[PDB]
Amino acid sequence: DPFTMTPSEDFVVTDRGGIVENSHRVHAAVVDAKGRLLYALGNPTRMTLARSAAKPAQALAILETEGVAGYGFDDADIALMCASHSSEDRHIARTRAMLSKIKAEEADLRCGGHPSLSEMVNRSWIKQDFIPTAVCSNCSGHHVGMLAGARAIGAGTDGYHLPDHPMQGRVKRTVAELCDLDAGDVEWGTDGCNLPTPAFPLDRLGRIYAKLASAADGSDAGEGQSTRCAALAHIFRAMARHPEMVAGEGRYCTMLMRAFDGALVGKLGADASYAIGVRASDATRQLGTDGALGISVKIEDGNLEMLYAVVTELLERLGIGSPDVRSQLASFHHPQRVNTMGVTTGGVSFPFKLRGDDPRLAAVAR
Amino acid sequence: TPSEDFVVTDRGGIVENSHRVHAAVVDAKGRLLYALGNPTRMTLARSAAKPAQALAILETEGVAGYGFDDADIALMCASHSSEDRHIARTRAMLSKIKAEEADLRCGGHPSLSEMVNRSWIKQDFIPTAVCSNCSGHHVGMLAGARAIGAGTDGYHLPDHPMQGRVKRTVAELCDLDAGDVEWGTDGCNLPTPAFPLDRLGRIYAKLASAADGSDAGEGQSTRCAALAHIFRAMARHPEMVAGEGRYCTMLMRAFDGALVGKLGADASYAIGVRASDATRQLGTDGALGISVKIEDGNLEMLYAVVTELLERLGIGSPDVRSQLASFHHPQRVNTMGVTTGGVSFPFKLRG
Ligand SMILES: NC(=O)C[C@H](N)C(=O)O
Ligand SMILES: NC(=O)C[C@H](N)C(=O)O
Ligand SMILES: [Cl-]
Ligand SMILES: [Cl-]
Repeated sequence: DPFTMTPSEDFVVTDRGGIVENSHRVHAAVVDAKGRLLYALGNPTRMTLARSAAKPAQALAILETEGVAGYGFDDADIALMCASHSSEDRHIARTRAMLSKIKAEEADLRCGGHPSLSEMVNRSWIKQDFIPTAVCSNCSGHHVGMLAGARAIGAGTDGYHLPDHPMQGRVKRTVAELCDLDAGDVEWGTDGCNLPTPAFPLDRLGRIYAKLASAADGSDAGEGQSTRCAALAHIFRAMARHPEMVAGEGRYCTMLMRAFDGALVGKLGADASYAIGVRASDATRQLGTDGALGISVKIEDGNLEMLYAVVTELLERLGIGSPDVRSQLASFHHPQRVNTMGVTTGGVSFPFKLRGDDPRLAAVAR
Repeated sequence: TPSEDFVVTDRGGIVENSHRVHAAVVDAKGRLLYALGNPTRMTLARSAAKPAQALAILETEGVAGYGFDDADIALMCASHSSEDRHIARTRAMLSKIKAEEADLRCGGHPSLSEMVNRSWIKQDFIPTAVCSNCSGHHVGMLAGARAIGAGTDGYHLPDHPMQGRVKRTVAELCDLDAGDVEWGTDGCNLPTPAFPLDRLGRIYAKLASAADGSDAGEGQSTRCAALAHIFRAMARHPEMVAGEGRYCTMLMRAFDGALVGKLGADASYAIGVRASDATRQLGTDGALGISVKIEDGNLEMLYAVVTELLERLGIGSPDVRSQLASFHHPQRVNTMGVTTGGVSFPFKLRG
C-alpha cells in the first residue's frame, strides 16, 4: 500500500533477476541556508560520524588561524586540506610542497599510510611492493594544515593531533558553531588518520554545506562578508576549482564537481556519508527556498557503492543539474551488475520516497 | 513477527554502522528452534547451495566411474580462493573426465583472497575460467553432462538435463514445491536458487544428519549415503572448500569434523552440526542446521555474527571457538595503531 509508506521503508535495494539480494537503509537531509529541513529520507537527524565530510569545516578552523595566511597556501593547497585524496603522485607531491611552505618534515605528520582509495593507484603500489607512509594518507593535506596552524600561533607541532592542543580546541569550537550546536551536542571519536572526528545530527552536516554554498553566493554577488563567510567562500571556491585535489581521477567527488562546474561542492565521508552544498539556482528556487541548499546522506550499513547510487538518484529527484550534467555520473547512478561471462544478472532500485499525504499518516523518523 | 536484530559497529561508543541479521537454527526435520530477524526471509543462497547442487552431480548415473576423490568433491562444494592448488585440482578433475578449460562456462574474477589477488596483480595475471571460485562445481556439472551423454555444450543453461536435475534436487532437499524456489543467474553464469532462509538451514541439518547415520551404520538410502559423503569430503578437505585464512576453512579445521560450514556471496552462511552434547542441550536429539543472512551483504559482519551465534549456542568448546577470535571481534585499529572502536551484538536469540 503506497498510501501508508514510512521513513523506515527508505531503502536502496539490489536484485538478481528480480529477487532481492541486499537492501540498505538510507538517511538523507535537505536543508536551507539556515538549516531548516525541506526534504528528508529515513531519519534526517540521525546522530552520524561525519568523517571526512567534516574536513571543510575543520579546514575553516585552519584558515581562521592567525598567521596561516602568511604561508602562501594557494587554492589547490586548500582543496587538499579539504580532501580524501587518492594518493596519486600529484597529491603526495603537493603534500611535500605544503610541508616545505611551513618548514616541516614528513616525520612531523601524525597520520599514517593506508591502501589507496583508488584501485588504479593501489594496483601500481602493489606491483612495486610500495609501502604507503604518512605523506600518502588521504588526509595528509589536512594534517599539514593542522601543523601550519600550530606553528602560526606558537603552540608547537608535537601533539597537534591531540584534543588538548589549541588547534583541536579551535576545530571543536568551529564545528559546533557551524552546526549551530552546543559543545555537548557534538560527540568526538578518533579517525583513521588519528585526529579527533566529530559526530552530530545528519541534518547539521547538510547545514554546514548550505552555509558553504551560501557564502559562495554572497562572495560572487560582491556582498560585504564577515571574515568567516569570506573564508567559507574561499573553501567553496577552492574545492570547486580543484576537485581532483579533493579526491582524484575517477572518484565520485571529483566527477560530481567537474560535472556541475561551480554550481555545487560535494564531499565523501568514510563509511558512506555524503554532503553537498548547492548554490542558489532555478533548481533550489523550484524546491521552495530563496537561498542556497545543503544535502547530507548516510547509508546505515556503510556501503559506498550504494551511497553514490543514492546521492545521484537524489540529485535527479531534486531536479539539480541537467540530464546531461548528471549523465556524467551514470556509472555510479545504476551500478553494473554483470557476471564473469558478461551477462547482466540484476540491478539497483530506489524504493524510497522523498518527503517534504493524509494528515493522519505519521512520518516517524527511523 | 520478526524482531529488530542488529550487529553494530562503533567509533568511540558512537554508532558507525548497523547491519540487520536474519538467522535460523533448525533441527533435522527443519523445525525452527531459534531465530534472529526473519528466519523465513526469501534468500539467494548463492554458493551456500553448492553442496545441494553437488548432490545432483553425485547422483548422476555414471559419475562414480570417473574416480573423483574426497578432495575433488570438496572442490565441487567450494568457493575457493583460486590458490595454485585449487587451479591444479580443477585441471586434474578436467583430466579425469577428458575435458579441457575451454569447456568451462564460468569466467575468471579477482580472487576471494586479498593476498592471492595482490600476488596476481604483482604478476599481471589475468584469471581465466579455471580460476573461478566455482571451477570445481563446473567441472562436476561437465562430468554429469558427459555421464548421461547429454553433451557438454550448454551444461549451464536451464533446459540442459543437468540443470533439470539440479533444479529438482534443490527443491527436494528444501522440502519445497518447484514453484516455491526462485531462480536467478549466478556470477559464474549457472542458475542459482532463492528460498526461505530456514530451508538453507534445513539442507545443512540433513547433511549433518546423514553423516550421523553413516557413522552409525544405519539403513541409508543412496541419497543419504551421498549426503554423508558430501559432509565427509568438506570436513576432511576444508581448504578445498575455501582456502588458507578463509573463515570456512578455519571454522571447519577448528571443529575437526563436528560440523561443516559454507559461505554464500553477499553474506549468507550455512552450518550443519552433527549430534553432540551441545545440540542435546539445545533441546534436539539429532543434527542441527544454522543459516544466516546479513541484510546489507557485509561479509566482515557475517563472520562476526556467525561466531557470536556459535558462542550463544554453546557449539564447540571455548578453546575451539577462540581459534575464530579474529573474526568474532574484527580489529578496529587506525593507521597509527590506535584502537578506535568495535563490534557489538545487541540482539537476543528467540526460541
Ligand atoms: N575519507 C574519510 O572519511 C577518511 C577518514 N577521515 C579517516 O581518516 O578515516
Ligand atoms: N561464493 C559465491 O556465492 C559465488 C557465487 N556462487 C557466484 O558465482 O557469484
Ligand atoms: Cl553477477
Ligand atoms: Cl579506524
